[PDB]
Amino acid sequence: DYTIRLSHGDNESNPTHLTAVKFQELVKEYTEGKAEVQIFPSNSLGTETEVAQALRMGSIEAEILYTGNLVPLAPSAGVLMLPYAYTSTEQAHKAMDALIDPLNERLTKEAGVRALGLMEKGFRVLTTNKPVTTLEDLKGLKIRVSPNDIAIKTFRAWGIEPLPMDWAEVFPALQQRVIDGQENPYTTAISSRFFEVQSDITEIHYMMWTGPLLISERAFQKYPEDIQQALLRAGREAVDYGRQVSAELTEQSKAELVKNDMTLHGAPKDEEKWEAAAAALWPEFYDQIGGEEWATQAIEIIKATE
Repeated sequence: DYTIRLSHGDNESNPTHLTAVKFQELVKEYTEGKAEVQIFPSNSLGTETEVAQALRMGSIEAEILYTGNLVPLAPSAGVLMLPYAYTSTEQAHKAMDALIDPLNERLTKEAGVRALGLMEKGFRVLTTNKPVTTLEDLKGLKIRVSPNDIAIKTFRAWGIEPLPMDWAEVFPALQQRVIDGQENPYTTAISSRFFEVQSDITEIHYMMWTGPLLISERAFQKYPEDIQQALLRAGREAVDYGRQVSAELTEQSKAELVKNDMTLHGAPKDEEKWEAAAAALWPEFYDQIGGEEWATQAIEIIKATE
């Protein structure tokens, strides 16, 4: 009856894909069979941003993508990236799910997309070749960030100029000992084998990997309310499920990094200092994330849930 092409940029063992499959099987269920989802993983249909454009005009019906690749089309989505907005996944879940509706009011006007669910795949934790348990421990460290304003300004707010570098340079830079550490999820430190070149991990909470499960707003509207309400449900559940898949993969990654001789210090002893420094930056991001009216509303909602 109806066919949903769903794009994403990861391989099939990723919680992203697993999330996709759940959405697939769940869609088949609530529409009895009137709707089928086909998954196109691993960037088969293009880049995450290109594909986002495909959704605008209806070419491709769905995708899971990193919030950062959506922002260029839909700035309002950038409120999902405010530094230190959440300190835990559970808290984050609650705050985002409160954002979805009003956020969707802006996603549709800006990019002809609607979020069926907001995914997250863990915090960008700090790795180092020495323990960092307080702000002062950051001093003198060369930490690479990806070339974005939020990462760059946050680390600066914390007393060090981070090194904006390309992903591909990060490992070699570590191995050659020409930088001191970096920040990514626990999963990356495993996949990238960062334990061969790093000794410590501190669980800062300035950033998570977030990404909407988007439906095209055209494809969505074309559908009979029977189809719509089913996709709305399958999506929230596929994400709740994927969120849980990620958590598990994270506990597993952790237990393994430790088996590979890394020390996991949990949060910073003086975390409220990191949070404070990061949170004061917020008004400096309003313009790149949809404007002060939306940013502040977004902030109002997030904090209320907290």
